[PDB]
Amino acid sequence: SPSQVRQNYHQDAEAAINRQINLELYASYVYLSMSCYFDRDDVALKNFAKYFLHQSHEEREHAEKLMKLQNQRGGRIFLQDIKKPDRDDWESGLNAMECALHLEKSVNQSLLELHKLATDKNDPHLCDFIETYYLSEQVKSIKELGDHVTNLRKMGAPEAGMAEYLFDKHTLGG
Amino acid sequence: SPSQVRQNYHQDAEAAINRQINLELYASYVYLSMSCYFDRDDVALKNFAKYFLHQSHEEREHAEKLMKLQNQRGGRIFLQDIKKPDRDDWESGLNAMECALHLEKSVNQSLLELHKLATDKNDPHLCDFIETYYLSEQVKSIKELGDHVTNLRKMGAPEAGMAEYLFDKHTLGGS
Amino acid sequence: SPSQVRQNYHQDAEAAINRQINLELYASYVYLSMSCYFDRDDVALKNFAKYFLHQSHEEREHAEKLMKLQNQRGGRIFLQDIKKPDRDDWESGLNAMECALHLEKSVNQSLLELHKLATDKNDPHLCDFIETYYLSEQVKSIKELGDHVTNLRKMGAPEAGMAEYLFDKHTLGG
Amino acid sequence: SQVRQNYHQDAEAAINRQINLELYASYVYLSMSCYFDRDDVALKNFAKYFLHQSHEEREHAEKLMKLQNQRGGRIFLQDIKKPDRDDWESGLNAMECALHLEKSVNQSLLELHKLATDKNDPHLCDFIETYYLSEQVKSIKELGDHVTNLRKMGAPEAGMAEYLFDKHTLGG
Amino acid sequence: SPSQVRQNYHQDAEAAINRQINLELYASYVYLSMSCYFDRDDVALKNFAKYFLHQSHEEREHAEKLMKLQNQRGGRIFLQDIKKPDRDDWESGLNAMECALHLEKSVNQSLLELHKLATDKNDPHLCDFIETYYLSEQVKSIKELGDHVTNLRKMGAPEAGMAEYLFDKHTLG
Amino acid sequence: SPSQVRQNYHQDAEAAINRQINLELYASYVYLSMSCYFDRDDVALKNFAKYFLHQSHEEREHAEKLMKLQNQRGGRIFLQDIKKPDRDDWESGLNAMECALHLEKSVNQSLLELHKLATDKNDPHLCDFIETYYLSEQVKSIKELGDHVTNLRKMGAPEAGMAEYLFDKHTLGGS
Ligand SMILES: [Tb+3]
Ligand SMILES: [Tb+3]
Ligand SMILES: [Tb+3]
Ligand SMILES: [Tb+3]
Ligand SMILES: [Tb+3]
Ligand SMILES: [Tb+3]
Ligand SMILES: [Tb+3]
Ligand SMILES: [Tb+3]
Repeated sequence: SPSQVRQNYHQDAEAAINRQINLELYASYVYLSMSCYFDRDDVALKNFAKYFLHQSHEEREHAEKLMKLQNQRGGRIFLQDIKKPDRDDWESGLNAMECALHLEKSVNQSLLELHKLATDKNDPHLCDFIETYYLSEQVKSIKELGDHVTNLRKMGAPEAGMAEYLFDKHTLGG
Repeated sequence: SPSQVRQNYHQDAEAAINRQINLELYASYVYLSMSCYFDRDDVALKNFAKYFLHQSHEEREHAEKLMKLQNQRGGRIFLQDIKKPDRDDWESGLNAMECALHLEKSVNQSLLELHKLATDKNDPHLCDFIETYYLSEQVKSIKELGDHVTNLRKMGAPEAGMAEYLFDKHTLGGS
Repeated sequence: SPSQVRQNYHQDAEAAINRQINLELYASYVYLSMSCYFDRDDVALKNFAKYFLHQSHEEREHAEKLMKLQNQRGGRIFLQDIKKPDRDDWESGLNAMECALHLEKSVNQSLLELHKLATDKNDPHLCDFIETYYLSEQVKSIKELGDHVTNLRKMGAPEAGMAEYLFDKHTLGG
Repeated sequence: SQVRQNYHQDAEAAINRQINLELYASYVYLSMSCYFDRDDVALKNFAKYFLHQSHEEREHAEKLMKLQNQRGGRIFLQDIKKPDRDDWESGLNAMECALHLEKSVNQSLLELHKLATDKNDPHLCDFIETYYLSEQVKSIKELGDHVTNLRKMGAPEAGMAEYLFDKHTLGG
Repeated sequence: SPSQVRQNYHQDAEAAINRQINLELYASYVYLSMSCYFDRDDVALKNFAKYFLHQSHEEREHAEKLMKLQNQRGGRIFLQDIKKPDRDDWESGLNAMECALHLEKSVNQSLLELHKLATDKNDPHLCDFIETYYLSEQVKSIKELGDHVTNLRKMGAPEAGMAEYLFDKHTLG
Repeated sequence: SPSQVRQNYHQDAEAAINRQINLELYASYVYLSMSCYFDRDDVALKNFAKYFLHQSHEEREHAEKLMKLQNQRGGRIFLQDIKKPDRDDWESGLNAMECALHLEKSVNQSLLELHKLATDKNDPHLCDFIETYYLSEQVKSIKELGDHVTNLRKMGAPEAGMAEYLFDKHTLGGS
C-alpha cells in the first residue's frame, strides 16, 4: 500500500527516519532525567533544571518535526520503546553537561549517517531538510555545551562548590 | 540516609509515584502516536491530530508535575523504559477516541489505587494532591471522550465517511 | 448495560446525589418564598428581598452543579417533586434568617452524610467535589447567617421596628 | 391591602396557579437540559438552549410574583410537580414536548386574560398582553421552526441531523 | 452553652486548633528573631533579614486564618503565652536555614496529627481546610528551605564568608 | 562582644528597649485577641474586628522599628515570652475600647519612663527617636480611643443594642 504522495523516497530512508525519531525522543527523555536531578533537594539548582527542561522540550519538538516529515514524504511511522537513561544519578552540573555533549554528538553522528544515506539514494529534499533544521542546530548545541563544560572546568567544579552555584545564576540565569 | 525534606512519606507511596510517572509518560506517547496517524495523507484529519497533540502535551505536563511532587516530598525518581503503543495503525477517528477512553480509565484507576495507598499510609498531602490536580481532570477527560465517541457513533462513523470529516470541523475545530 | 464513563461510582452514591439535587432545589424554592415575603407592601424590605433572591439563585447553581457531576460520573438523574416551604408568611426579618440558618445546617447535615457515604465506598473524587464546592460554602453561609441573626437580636428586632429597617440599609445594602 | 385596588380574589388565585405553572415549565426545561448533558446523548448546545429557556421561565415566574405584590395580592406557593418523563428520547422529541408545554402555558394565560377581562381589570390585562402573550407566541413559533427543521433533516433516525442542528441553529 | 453555627465540630478538634494557633504564632516570633539577627551590624545581611521578615508575616497570616476558622465552626479561641525562641543568637545564615527547616517540619508534624484527629472524628471540612491551605504550603516551605540549606552547604558556609554574601544577593536578593 | 557602630548608648537604655519591644509585641497580641472576639458569631461586628486588626498590625510595626533602632545603635536584642491577654472574653465593644484606652496609656507611660532614662543618660538620638515616632502617635491613639469610648457611652452601649451596631458602620466602618 504505497502512498499517493510518495515520490523519490526510499524504504531505507523511511526506516532511518523511524530510528532517528526514537533517538530524538530518547534525547528528550535523557534531558528530562537531568532536569529532575537538579530539581532535587540534595542538589538544588533551579536554572540548571530549567536549562535541561528547555532542551527536553526542544528534543520533543525535533522528534515531532521528523514525524511531520515522514507523513509529508508518504512514509509510515512505526514507533519503538524509548529506552531509559544510562544513569539515574547524574553526579554534578559538569558531568551532566559532559554527558549532554556526548549525547548531542551521538545524535549528530546519526544525522550525518542519515544525510549520507539520502545523498547515496539521490534524495535532495531529505538532504535539505536535514541541513536546514538539524545539522545547523546540532553544531550550535554542541558548541554551546562545549562552552559550558569548559567554563565549569576552569571555575573548579565540582570540587569548588561556588563554581556550580555561580554558573547557575550568571550563565544559565533566566 | 533519608532526605532532609522527607516527612510522613512511605517508600511504597514513593514507588507508586515512580510507576505513575511512567504511566503518565506512556499516555503521552500513545496520544503522540494517535496524533501522527491523522496527520497521514491517507487519513488527513487536521483537527483530530491537533486534539491528540494537545492531549499528548497535557499528559507530559501531568508527568512532570508528579516528578516535581516526588522531589518535594524527599522521594527519589527512578525512571523506566516508556513502552510503545499497543498499535501503530489506529484505524479510524472513532476507534482512537475509544482507545483514548480506555486509556484514560486505565490511568484513572491507577490514580484511585494510588489514592487508596495514600489513605492507608495516612498521607493527607498526597491524597489532596491527587484529588486536586488529577482526579478532577481525569473525570472531565473521560466525560469529554465519552461525548466524542457517542457523537461519532450516532453520526454513523466510521462507515459514513462524512461523519468524521464534519466532526473534525465542528467539534474539534470550534465550539 | 452501565455507562461508558462510569468508574468507581456506587449506586448508593448515585441515589444520594439525586436526593441532594432535590434538597438543593428545595432550598432554592424556600429562599424564593422568603424573597417574595419582604417584597410585599406590608413588609417593604427591599434589600432583604434582594438578599434572599441572590441566595435562591446560588442554590439553583448548586443544584445544576450536582446534575453536571451526576452526568460526569455516568450516573442518571431522576428528578422528584420539589416540596413547598413549611410556611408562606415568614413573620419578620429575624425569623427568616433563623429559618435560613436552620435550612443551611440541614443541607450541611445531608452533605456530611453524603461525604460519609462517599468515604465508605472509597470514592475520592466525590469526596473532593463535595469538599471543594459545597462544604466550604455551607460553613461560610452558616457563619454569615449566624452573624445576621445575632445583629438583629441585639439591635432589638422584631420588636424594635427601626432595627430591621436599619439592618436592611447598612448590612444588606452593601 | 393598602395598595390593593380593583383586584378580584379569583384573579389573585389565578396568578398563584400561573406562578406554579411557570415554575413547573422551568423545571421541565431543566430536566431537558440535563438529558443532553448526559454522555449517551452528548449534545452541548441543546443543553445550553433548554438551560437558557429554564432560566427565562424562572424569570417569568419571579415577574408574576412581583405583580402579585404590586396589586396587594398574597402569594401562596404549591409543590412544583416533576416532569412527566426523565428520559426525553431525542432532540426532536424534546422540542415537540417543549412545543406542547408552551401551548399549555399559553392556554392558561389566555384563560387568565379572559378572567381579567371578565372582572374589569385593565392593568392585569395589559400586563399579560405586554410581557407574556407576545413572548409565548414568539416561543411557540421558535419551537415550531426547530421541530420542522429536525423533521425535514430526518431526525432522530438520521444521525447527523441532530448533530448538525446542534451546531448551526442552536450554536450560532 | 453551644454555639448556633456549630455543627459536626468536636471539642478535641476545637482544642487542637487553639494549640495550633499558638504554634503558628510561635513560628512567626521565631522568624522575627531570625530576621533581626541578620539586620545587626556584626552580621549585616539585608536580603536574609527580608527573607525571614516575609516568613514571619506569613506565619502571622496563617495564625489569623486558624482564628477565623475557629469562629466559623462555632469554636471559642483561648489564647496562651507565646514562648520565646530557644536561642537569641542564630550563628549564621546556614544555621538559621537549618533551624527554619527543623521548625517547619515540627509545625507540619502538628498539622498532620491535626488532620488525623479530624479524620478520626469524621470532620471533612476541617480536613479539607488543612489540606488546601496548610499542607500544600508547609511541603512547599520545607522544600524551599531544603534547597537553600543545600546551596549554602555546597558553597562552603559558614567557613567561606563570601558564600553567604553571594547567597544573599543572588538567591534571596 | 562590642559593636563597631555603638556610640553614646548605655546598657540600661539597651535593656529598656528590649522590655519596650516585648511591650509593643504584647500590645499587638492583645489587639489580636480583641479583633477575634468581634469576629465571633455571637458577637458579630465586622468593622470592630477590622479596627483592632489594623491596630494589631500597627503595634507589630512599632515593635519591629524598636528592633531596627536597637541594631542601629549597636545594641543586641534579647527576646522574652509574650504574655497572654488578661481576659479572653472582652464582653462588649465599649469594654474593649476602655481596655484599649488603658493599654495605650500603659504603653505611653513606659515610653515616658524610657525617654526620661534617655534624658538622664544624655542620649539625644534616642530622645528624638521616641519623640518623633512614638510619643506623637500614642497621644493621637489615646485621643482617638477616648473619642470612641465617649460616643459609645452616650449612645447607650452596651445596654442599647443599636448603639454598638450603628457605631460599627458609621465611625469604624468608614474605611
Ligand atoms: Tb536534536
Ligand atoms: Tb493524566
Ligand atoms: Tb481533599
Ligand atoms: Tb447549597
Ligand atoms: Tb412562559
Ligand atoms: Tb392593551
Ligand atoms: Tb505555617
Ligand atoms: Tb505603639
